[PDB]
Amino acid sequence: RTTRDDLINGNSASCADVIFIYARGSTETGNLGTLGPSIASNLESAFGKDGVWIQGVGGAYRATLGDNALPRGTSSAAIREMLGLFQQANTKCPDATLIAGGYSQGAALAAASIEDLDSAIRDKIAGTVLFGYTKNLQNRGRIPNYPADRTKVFCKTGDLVCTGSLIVAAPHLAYGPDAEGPAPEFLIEKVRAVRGS
Repeated sequence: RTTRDDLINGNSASCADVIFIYARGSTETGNLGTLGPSIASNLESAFGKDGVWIQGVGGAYRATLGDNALPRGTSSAAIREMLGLFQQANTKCPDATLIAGGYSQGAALAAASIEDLDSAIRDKIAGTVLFGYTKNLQNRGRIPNYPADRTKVFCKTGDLVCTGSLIVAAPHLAYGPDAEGPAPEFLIEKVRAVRGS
């Protein structure tokens, strides 16, 4: 449901082929946030539970509001944990396709980690959906240093983080819809695009 540690407790003898690494937004609980369980499920329906690893960024990532104002979306300790979860996924299951997603500060974070990832590992993230990208303006809509055709930024109009400020407004929470539709679709579509039938 809201806490998911598939990678962390994952045993490589039994690696999943697809591995999702999600960064929840500010204030939420567990490591999955409000939108994560939705994606996880849509991903699982398409892959069977056995076929995909759902792992949320916990540890040093606190979802602390003030951090939304740190120089690059969040804190160093966050970028770090996410980066380490990428390495860990890569090292634990090398031949596995990776998907990463993020909402709010979670997405501020996901761009930060992917932007300074080892390119080779970064090479294997087939798709990344961001929700209410608090850095949507500053990074000109892309995740700096990721293939643009792999980035799906769900920035609903009316949401002010997408436009250049910390002003949280109503539309910033109108994301449940997309998290059960275009978001996991985009991912399953990108992963099947780099796998089979």
